[PDB]
Amino acid sequence: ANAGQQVFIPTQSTIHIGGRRVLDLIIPRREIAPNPTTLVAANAMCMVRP
Amino acid sequence: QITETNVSEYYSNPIIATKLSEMISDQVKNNQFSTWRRDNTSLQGFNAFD
Amino acid sequence: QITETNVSEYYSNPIIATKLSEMISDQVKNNQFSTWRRDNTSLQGFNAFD
Amino acid sequence: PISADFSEVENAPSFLSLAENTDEVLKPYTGLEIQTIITNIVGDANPNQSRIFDQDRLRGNQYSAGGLVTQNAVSAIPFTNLIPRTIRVGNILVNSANRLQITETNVSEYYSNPIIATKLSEMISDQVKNNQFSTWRRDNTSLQGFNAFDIATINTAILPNGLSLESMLLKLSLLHSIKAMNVDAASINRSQYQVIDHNTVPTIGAPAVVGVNNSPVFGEDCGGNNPVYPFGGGTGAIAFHVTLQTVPDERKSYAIFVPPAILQATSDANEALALFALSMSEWPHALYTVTKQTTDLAGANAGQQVFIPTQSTIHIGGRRVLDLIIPRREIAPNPTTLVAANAMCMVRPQAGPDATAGAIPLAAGQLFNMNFIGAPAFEEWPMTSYLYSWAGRFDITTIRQYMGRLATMVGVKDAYWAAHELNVALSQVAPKMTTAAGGWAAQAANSAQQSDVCYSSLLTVTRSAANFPLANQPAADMRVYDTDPATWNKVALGLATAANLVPEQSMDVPFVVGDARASFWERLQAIPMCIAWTMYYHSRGITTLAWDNAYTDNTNKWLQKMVRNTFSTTQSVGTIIPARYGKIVCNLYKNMFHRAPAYVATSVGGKELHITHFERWLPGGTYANVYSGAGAVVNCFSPVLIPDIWCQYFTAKLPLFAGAFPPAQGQNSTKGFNSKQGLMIHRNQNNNLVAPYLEKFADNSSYFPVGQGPEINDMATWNGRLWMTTGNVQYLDYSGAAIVEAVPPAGELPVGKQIPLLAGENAPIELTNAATTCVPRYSNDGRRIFTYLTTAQSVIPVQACNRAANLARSCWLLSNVYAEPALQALGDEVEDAFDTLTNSSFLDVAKSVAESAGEVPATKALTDLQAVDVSSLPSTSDPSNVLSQPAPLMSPPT
Repeated sequence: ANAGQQVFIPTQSTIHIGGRRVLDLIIPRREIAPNPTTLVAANAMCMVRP
Repeated sequence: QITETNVSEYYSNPIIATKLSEMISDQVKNNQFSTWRRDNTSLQGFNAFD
Repeated sequence: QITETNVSEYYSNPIIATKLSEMISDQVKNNQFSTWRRDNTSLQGFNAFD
Repeated sequence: PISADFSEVENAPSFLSLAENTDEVLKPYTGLEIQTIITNIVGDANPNQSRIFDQDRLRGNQYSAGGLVTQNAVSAIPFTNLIPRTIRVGNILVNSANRLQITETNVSEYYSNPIIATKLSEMISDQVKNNQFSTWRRDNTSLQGFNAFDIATINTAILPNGLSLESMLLKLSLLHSIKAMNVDAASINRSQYQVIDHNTVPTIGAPAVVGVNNSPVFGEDCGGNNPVYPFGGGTGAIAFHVTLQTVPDERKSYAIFVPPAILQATSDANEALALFALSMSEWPHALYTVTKQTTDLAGANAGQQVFIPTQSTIHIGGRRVLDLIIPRREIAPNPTTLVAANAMCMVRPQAGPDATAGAIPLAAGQLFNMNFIGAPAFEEWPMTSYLYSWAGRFDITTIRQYMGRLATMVGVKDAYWAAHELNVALSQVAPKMTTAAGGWAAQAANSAQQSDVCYSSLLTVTRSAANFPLANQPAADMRVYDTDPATWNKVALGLATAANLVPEQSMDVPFVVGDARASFWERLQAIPMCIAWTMYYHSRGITTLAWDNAYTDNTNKWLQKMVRNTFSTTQSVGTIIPARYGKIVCNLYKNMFHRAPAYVATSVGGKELHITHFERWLPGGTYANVYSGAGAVVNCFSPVLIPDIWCQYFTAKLPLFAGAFPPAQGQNSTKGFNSKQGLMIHRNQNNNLVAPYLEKFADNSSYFPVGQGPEINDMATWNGRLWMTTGNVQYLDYSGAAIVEAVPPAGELPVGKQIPLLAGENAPIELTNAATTCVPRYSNDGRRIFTYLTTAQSVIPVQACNRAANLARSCWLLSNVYAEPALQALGDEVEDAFDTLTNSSFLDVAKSVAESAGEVPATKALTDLQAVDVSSLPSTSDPSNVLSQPAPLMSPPT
């Protein structure tokens, strides 16, 4: 008689592990070049742009 | 509901150095300046000084 | 009038590596930075990183 | 065989001797054993030249008990698959009053022959690992027109079970069995149209027409031109993808690749695609119909009758929607634009030559609008309508070539043959018997009793209780294997292999798959199955009402066991296990026909076991019972389906209690067993009831002790048949009281179905077309049942047991012959001159491909040379091995 969407919270979503808060990730570069100094020289440089 | 965990350090199975890292440290010992030049990079995409 | 064709992959007679490509992969293994410098090129006319 | 003298029946094998395990190898039952006996065709003949339209009966001379001979006497072939939806009534053809039959399957995963990854997969993993040294995202791993990112994800996380292919092959075989009706009328039996409608006559000149959704009554058309699934009532969905990326996230895991190796014919390949799509969606997608011209028994009134094939009503559950991932014509970057895509699809799908209405209407021949990244909108079609359009275009000869290429990818011989065995087992069907004194009877036209029918296993077929589409699912009748899309994707691309999956030649496809004679041949393959199940149920005396309530009853512990053990409801180590007493019926088959049933393996912890169709039935159904002449049901007999002449003329060897009564020869006629055999007569307080020589335990069990039931004993059963075959038996308690089970009007026995006669035929006489062996012994409430005669009626038969008198009987005048097997291969084939001109080359190229599964000319020794760091290649640190079952070892404790 009474259809509707209904909400459920997964148990996996509630477990707490790790918790490291801040992170710095280093990425591969497309070309054999010295470390970038201008902004465009930086953005064009990396293997993938996040 | 909530769950928690005590994450712990893993000292079991300590690592072994590759012959690559061995020769690198040898080059640091004998002070081989050329190997970590400013614009040298691997095909991996990371520069040699790192 | 018209004609067509099913082009197919040719797996017969698989290729062998030259000693040149062998030593190149050895240089990639042992991480020889100098061999693929930024401005190195062959007399063929193609640069080394390629 | 028929017996010539009483010496032969007296020396016949005991039942236990025929039920023993047999260890020898044996050939498949092709159904040609029965063909050379009931037909002109001994040896080969062209189906056109033979007129097997008239080869549809058992014929012969009969001898009467009174000494007369009836020449050209006849008997119908009991089985069929066609269901009339318009019955002749009062010479005038009219709509059916009765609802259609239905069937259900329990599809599921089970362990099959153990599976192992191929060399091609190792090369792929090494390509990835070597690719990891360079900051280039590159497409070395592409194969057969598929994206490099797809081959990578098809190369991951293999499933231990194995691969089956069985449900696929079922759907194909059912389809073939239906399209085989489409051939000319000269080579389908006349009888096949008149097993259920005995008042109609088919016309030879015009072929039958196979349509879809045409039925007049009970909503049988599934929306007609606008279609829906007959069972679920829904509509499917189907979508074609160049690459897996365009598949919505809700269903990227269920996607199936469509390998390029099919579609290699210059024959329309857009149809082969449709027949790949049909063999993996839910079945039936629509109710097929067979319309045939027929006429009145006087020949006077003519019309078009409508029929439903039994193959078209059996439900193999599965997948409403499909993503079909098509091969790319030219190796290339993924088609970000449309024109790059369509001009590069190896085939561009389009609807078949038929229009459809409703939402998403489809004009004939309409083209699918390809899916690619950045497209303005997603596109799909209802699949019931997409399949509705090609439904008129399949035919036997194209299924043969389709399966011929399919055989080149995966071996399909033995698997298909087993699927065909399931086909015959679930589709061939026969009407319930009528009791009478004489040789023929049939139920009143357009009655519920006229249309009630049973399987070769003596289980009744269930009916629908409401108009289609059905709102609610029926119980499963039998359980089959399922075909995983995941390991299908792995196997089609050469990435995985198993001992059952070794590739075969296109010539290995079994003969039934091509021929127009196939309908007749399926019709003949179901008889030995009933002979096996009949000897099984008749070895013990248990009545129909007693089987009917057995699974649950608490009156007797033995009966519950006796039923629980005949169905397949057990497991171990994650796999199906065969029914315990199905093996008896299997042995019984092998020993009587000297032929082996088709089987498939199940791996119990790496140990293969054979399952046959005898072992995979499921509980729930009512058992087969005869009707009175007035239509009242009769419970008292053991289950029966066919006249015993079928059981006894077509077996190489037979059980003793079931042999034919010997011909009169001078003084001798028939005879009975006595106390010299270990038997003894039953008597009670009444002085006017006499029962035959029976077992000595019969004296001490008005009720069977709990934990115990009647035991096999051929001779007492023989005597029970002698009491029954007199015209005036009485079915009663130890005391002479009435049993609870419904009993026939006095002196009547079940008798075979009537069909119209041809000129020169005669009807069967007396008990020449009756069942006789169904001798009740175990009552529903635990009592014995005794066959009694009054004293004066009792005197001649008892002396016949004492070998001092003779009892008259009727018989067929037929001699015995049983052929050595017609063919070893399971496939027909003949050398042409060119086959001999080009022999050796084929012989070794064949073997060079059979070993070549998952091989490429490049070997690891070559591709090592190109590698950067050979020691770190996974093929080095992980030589590949066959996965163990139920699962491979993980996390060993060092």
